[PDB]
Amino acid sequence: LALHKVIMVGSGGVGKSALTLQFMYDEFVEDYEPTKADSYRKKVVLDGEEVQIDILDTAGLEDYAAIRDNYFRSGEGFLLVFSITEHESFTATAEFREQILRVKAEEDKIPLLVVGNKSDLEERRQVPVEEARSKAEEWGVQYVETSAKTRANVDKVFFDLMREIRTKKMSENK
Ligand SMILES: Nc1nc2c(ncn2[C@@H]2O[C@H](COP(=O)(O)OP(=O)(O)NP(=O)(O)O)[C@@H](O)[C@H]2O)c(=O)[nH]1
Ligand SMILES: [Mg+2]
Repeated sequence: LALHKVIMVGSGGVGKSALTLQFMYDEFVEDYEPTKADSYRKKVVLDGEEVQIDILDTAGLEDYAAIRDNYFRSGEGFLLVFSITEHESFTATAEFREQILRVKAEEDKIPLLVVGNKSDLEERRQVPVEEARSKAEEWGVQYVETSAKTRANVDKVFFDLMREIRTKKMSENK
C-alpha cells in the first residue's frame, strides 16, 4: 500500500476544497469543513494496484509568513489548482510554483499537476486553455480544464497525480 499525500496548492482563494469534496462524495454541496491537521484517507485502485491517498486542503496561505510552507513540506505531491474566471489565480499560483521546490530542496523529482476549475463557464473564460497549457508546460506538467459543478474531470487530477508520482518519483532517473 502506497500512502501518497496530495496538497491542494494554489493562488490562495480559488476553490481547491471544491475538487476535494467532489473526489470524496462525488457530489457538489457546500458545508465548509474546518482544517488544521485533520486529513482525509481512503483506498483506491490504480491500474491494478491499491494505494492510499491522503488529501489535505489548504486555505488562504497568503497570510502566514512561513507557516504555509509546512503544508507543502507535509506532502509528497502537489496540485496547483486555479480558476479561469479569476486571472489573479493563475498568476499567484505561479508564485507558489517556485515555493514548492523550496520545501523539497533535498528531493529531485517533484510531482506536480495544474488544473483550472470554473470550466463550466466557457463564455466567462479569460484565460485560454491553450495559453494555460503552454505556460504551465514550462514547469513540466500538463494543464487540464475541470468543473467542480459537473464533477466530470475533477477526479482526473487526483488519479493522474498519483500515477505521476509512482512513475516519476520512483524513477529517480529520467
Ligand atoms: N461554478 C463553480 N463554482 C466553483 C467551482 N469551484 C469552486 N466554486 C465555488 O467557489 C466557492 C469556493 O470559495 P470559498 O469556499 O469562499 O473559498 P475557497 O475558494 O474554497 N478557498 P478558501 O477556503 O481559502 O476561502 C464556492 O461558492 C464554490 O461553489 C467550480 O469549479 N465551479
Ligand atoms: Mg475552501
